[PDB]
Amino acid sequence: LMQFTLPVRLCKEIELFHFDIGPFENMWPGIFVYMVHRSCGTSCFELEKLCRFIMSVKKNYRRVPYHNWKHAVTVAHCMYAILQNNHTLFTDLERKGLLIACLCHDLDHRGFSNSYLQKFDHPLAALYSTSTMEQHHFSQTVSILQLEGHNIFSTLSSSEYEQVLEIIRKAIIATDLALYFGNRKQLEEMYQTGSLNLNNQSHRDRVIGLMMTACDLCSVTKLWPVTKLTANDIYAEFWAEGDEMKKLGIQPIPMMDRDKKDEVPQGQLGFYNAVAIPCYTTLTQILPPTEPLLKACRDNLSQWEKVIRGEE
Ligand SMILES: O=c1ccn(Cc2ccccc2)nc1-c1ccnn1-c1ccccc1
Ligand SMILES: [Mg+2]
Ligand SMILES: [Zn+2]
Repeated sequence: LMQFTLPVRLCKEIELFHFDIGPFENMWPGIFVYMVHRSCGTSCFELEKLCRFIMSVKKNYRRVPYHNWKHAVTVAHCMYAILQNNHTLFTDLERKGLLIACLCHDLDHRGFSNSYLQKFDHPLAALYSTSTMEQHHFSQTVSILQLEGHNIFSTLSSSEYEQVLEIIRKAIIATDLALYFGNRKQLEEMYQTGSLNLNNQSHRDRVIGLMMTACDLCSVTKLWPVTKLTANDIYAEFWAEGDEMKKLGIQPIPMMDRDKKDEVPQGQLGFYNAVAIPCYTTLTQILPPTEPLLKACRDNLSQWEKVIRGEE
């Protein structure tokens, strides 16, 4: 059978949480199939259907600075690392579902927040009043799955198919960071009181949600040079949104104001402290082998503190 193989450095480094997929766009599909074959099996998907699905998903990501095809594959790799470090915790359908959910989680992103869509009065804001872009991303995923020769789940039973699309829907919705705060609090309480039960489906859902947030935020868990350079792409989109807010006659939050570029280092600290560190802390409590994500995140926090202190 046709197993995908990577050069030695990638073969070894792809196993590590802090792996960067590199600047060679044309290797990213092969990298994803490699991860599916090792995470799921060579039999999970028909290679011809999977390759066709991947290339349709790629085509439906836009040429935006951050919310692009590279982000999709980067988020799928973090999930690969979590699944490979927690072999026995996840079902066959979950391993299939979650890598696909990650690849598809920002399909057709325009580089704008749900907030900006609401203030613009975008049609999608009327179709989906909450988790606006996330319901769109799930919609695009179902659209692509329904293209001729793109149904990678065709060999699942009716019930297994409904289950995997339900895993994907919940996983993609959970990437709405507005939903992350409450989800982590609940997981924090369930862990502390000892009521967390991975046989409770509503509990698994919450844990998959936190994994999605962790994979989505995984830029902050890279080596400093990757984290620092990704921050430029993230802020390029924030500043364009801020520009579009000013065009609507609305002063944007400082994070999106390119006039307030001086405030970015302190804004990063807040994000690490309010979002990233709590996310990887709770994830590490629930799934101990994901500790390297927390360790790498703490290292990047310390780098941003150094930027503030003029040490860079
Ligand atoms: O660096 C960042 C700064 C701010 N925010 C958003 C935010 C800040 C404060 C309170 C709430 C929300 N996110 C990031 C970040 C790091 C990695 N990914 N993302 C990200 C996530 C979703 C969308 C776009 C980017
Ligand atoms: Mg998103
Ligand atoms: Zn994302």
